[PDB]
Amino acid sequence: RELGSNMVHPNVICDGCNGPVVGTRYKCSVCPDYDLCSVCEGKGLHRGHTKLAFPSP
Ligand SMILES: [Zn+2]
Ligand SMILES: [Zn+2]
Repeated sequence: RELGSNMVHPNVICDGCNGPVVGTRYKCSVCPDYDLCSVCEGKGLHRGHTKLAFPSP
């Protein structure tokens, strides 16, 4: 796998773990305001809605 981005996405909070979103941001494409950090996405949270991957802010 290619070494991903590693920047903080400012003013984005992970709805999974309430942490910062560092690296890729996974924004749900169905929910109006739902995001996962790559750690929570990796854990399989919010499975059932397609998310969009934003590597960088
Ligand atoms: Zn998280
Ligand atoms: Zn959703």
